[PDB]
Amino acid sequence: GAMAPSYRVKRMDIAKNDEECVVNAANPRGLPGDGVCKAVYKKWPESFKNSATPVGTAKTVMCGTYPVIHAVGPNFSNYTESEGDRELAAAYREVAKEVTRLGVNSVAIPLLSTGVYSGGKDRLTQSLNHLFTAMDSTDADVVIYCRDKEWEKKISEAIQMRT
Ligand SMILES: [Cl-]
Ligand SMILES: [Cl-]
Ligand SMILES: [Cl-]
Repeated sequence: GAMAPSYRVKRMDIAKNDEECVVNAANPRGLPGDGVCKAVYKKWPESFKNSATPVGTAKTVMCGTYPVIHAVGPNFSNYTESEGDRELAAAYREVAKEVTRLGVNSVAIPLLSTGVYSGGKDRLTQSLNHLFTAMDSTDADVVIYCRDKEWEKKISEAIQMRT
């Protein structure tokens, strides 16, 4: 565990993270995909061996000794708001179990279902709150990766609000 478990946010490519493992915003089929998933595929392609897993779950595959936790958020184009919200919360709960199982002291996480799976909506607060619900009971340092300057400021504010 981290000596003083923290949350941080950085505005940069999660494929360049400084943590002991990474969460991929995966698709259910283990395909290279788009956005975060395509960056993770370019950096750790070996971790897509048998990475297919259902919505609301996480599946870890090692790239060398570096764990890639493939977390499948719901596509809100397909899910109802209610069922989508349930599956998004479940995906993060499965990430917390994997981060714990791995015994890592840090993890790089993206906001699940906030990009092409957002169904055209701003889901920063929804996704981040599910992330906190799952990760608060873990003792890994969590480093959230985003690309938008306004999202960086809002995520940082939400972290600071609790401190
Ligand atoms: Cl970058
Ligand atoms: Cl997404
Ligand atoms: Cl973003």
